[PDB]
Amino acid sequence: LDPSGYNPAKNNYHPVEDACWKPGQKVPYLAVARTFEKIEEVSARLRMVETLSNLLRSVVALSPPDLLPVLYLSLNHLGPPQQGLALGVGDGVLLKAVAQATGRQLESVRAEAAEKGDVGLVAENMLPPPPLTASGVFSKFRDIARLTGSASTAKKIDIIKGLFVACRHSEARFIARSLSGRLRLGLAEQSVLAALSQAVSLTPPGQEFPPAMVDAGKGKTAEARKTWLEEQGMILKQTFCEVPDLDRIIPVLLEHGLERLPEHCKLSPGIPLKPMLAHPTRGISEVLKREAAFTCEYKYDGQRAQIHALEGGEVKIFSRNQADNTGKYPDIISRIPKIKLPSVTSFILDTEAVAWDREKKQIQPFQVLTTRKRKEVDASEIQVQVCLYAFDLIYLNGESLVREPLSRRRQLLRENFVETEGEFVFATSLDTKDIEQIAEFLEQSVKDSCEGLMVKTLDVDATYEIAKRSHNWLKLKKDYLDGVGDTLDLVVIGAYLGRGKRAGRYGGFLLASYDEDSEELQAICKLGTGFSDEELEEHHQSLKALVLPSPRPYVRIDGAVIPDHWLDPSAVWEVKCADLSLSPIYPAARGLVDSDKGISLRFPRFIRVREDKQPEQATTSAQVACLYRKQSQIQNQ
DNA sequence: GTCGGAC
DNA sequence: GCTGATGCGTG
DNA sequence: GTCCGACCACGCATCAGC
Ligand SMILES: *OP(=O)(O)OC[C@H]1O[C@@H](n2cnc3c(N)ncnc32)[C@H](O)[C@@H]1O
Repeated sequence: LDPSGYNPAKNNYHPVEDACWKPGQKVPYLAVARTFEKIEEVSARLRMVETLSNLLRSVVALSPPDLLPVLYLSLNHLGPPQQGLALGVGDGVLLKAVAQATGRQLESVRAEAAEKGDVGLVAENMLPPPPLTASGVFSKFRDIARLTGSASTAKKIDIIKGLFVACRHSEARFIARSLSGRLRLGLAEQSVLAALSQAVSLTPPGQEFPPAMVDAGKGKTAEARKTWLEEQGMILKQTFCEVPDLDRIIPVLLEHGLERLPEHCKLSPGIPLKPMLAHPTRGISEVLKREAAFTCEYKYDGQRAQIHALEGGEVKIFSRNQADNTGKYPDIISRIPKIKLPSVTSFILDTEAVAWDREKKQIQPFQVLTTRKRKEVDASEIQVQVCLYAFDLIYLNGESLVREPLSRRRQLLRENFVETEGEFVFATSLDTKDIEQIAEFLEQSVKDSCEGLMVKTLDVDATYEIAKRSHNWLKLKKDYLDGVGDTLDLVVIGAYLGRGKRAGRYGGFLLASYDEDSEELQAICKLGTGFSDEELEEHHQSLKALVLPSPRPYVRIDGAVIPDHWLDPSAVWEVKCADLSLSPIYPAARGLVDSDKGISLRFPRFIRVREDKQPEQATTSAQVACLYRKQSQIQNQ
């Protein structure tokens, strides 16, 4: 009846009576908005999952076709990841559309959104148009993403304005948040799947209206219901790990049920799969705290690239995020015959694409690999060569190897694939358990221009079932242990207002090193992680009395982002980083290493405040240039 | 990519 | 046609 | 331990404004 008072977090929720729309009718967007309100209100993930599951139960019973758009709206996704749809709507475009919808000036909404750290609250504060539809709003989002070419931005603003003028109550909050990419719900992919599993299990799809069953957890005890939903949730999470595509799972799910889902949606070449991720470990003692045999392989500094070889012969390349990278690696497609034995007909490979110097026969840093083109690269115009480092086999000649331990996968990988030094090399492995040999292999990886070591079990918990544990592998880098990472002491010269969880305080900071020759502070990087919430409020207060309207004459930031609050240089912070990079924007140590480029920090994080040190006692630009030239990858050239 | 927080 | 701004996908 | 959302550098690809 009334969608304004819709409450999907009601005790003894009924998918039919407690709904706010009629069967066969389109799902209103206000129902989705009010649910986002209830989800954002609470903090327990188990409460969030059941609240959204109450939505999908009503959707799967009243409006089955609206399940797919509701799922994507809750994920703030536009579709399958290999399709590559992107909104192309920045903050400025959204704020410009907001100022045009609400009738304010751009400078009024730009300062208000930066002060609150959220565009949704700004967007909400004529004749009433028809109410917004969940599938209609999702279609408008996709219409925005598909607008390309000249004068397309003005066409995106028109659609965004068209949504905002039809919003009621809380709809403008979540449309603006979705368009900006910060839904800020506290509930993401993993909770959406678990809530989808709970919805199909409780209210099964495919029932002729009115559905004969609404709450299948009625004739169960509290213990058996939790075990039943957990078992039903793992079937969906595992199938989605091999097919992360809702456009494929939902239709099969709606016509064949959850129990029969793995029989139709199965891992196959051409369809990207979720890759195995790694868990950061402190030292080798934390590694040895895992009682089983493992292998230590180099951590190559490149990009994840899973190779898909089809039966007919077509080859597709997918990224860590299941994005299509086929047109980006034309040199890899041509090298497919030179890496497989003639008996190979189809395979899913797990490799790391690393930039390779053909003259010296040496690995190039990650910056060089990022200089390759993306959009429809011609095979001849490729300038930065790449060497593949395969470390896992997933699919081979029709048979899937997800249920096979890594020891078997490593055997069939080196057996059916042939090495080619400079283009296809297995990651150097070391299958021992001595703390002395392992500590030496880790130092050898850095000497061989690698980030560190990967640790993977060989038999005990060595499957590729990412749904059981998505961080089953361990990564051990030199900057994870204390006293070994490059520790720099830098000066805080500026601060940026925080957004989201950091709204009301500072989310980032601008750091600078001391150029002893120019008697000036040179910005080196920004800092936005490493401090606890208590420290971050302590910084926001201790530096609130240091704000300067103008920058000091001895501060140089060059192409860096102008800080929101200029800060009087006095605070000295200890910062840890994994590497030092040649920056195209930061002026720190410009001219000392490269004639035009400065130096910045890779993966910088806050450690602690240095009250003993003063700005002049901070890390000098000459020392920063010394650390860059003392890096193994730079010495190795 | 690193990281802290609430559960 | 060029250029600064910036979205976005890699890490 | 899981899940989530704060934040980082870098560089290709894109488009409003000129
Ligand atoms: O730090 P992180 O979680 O991104 O690490 C995981 C990624 O590291 C890359 N990588 C490099 N070398 C390897 C080996 N030998 N095994 C597995 N992964 C490896 C991958 O790109 C991975 O996603």
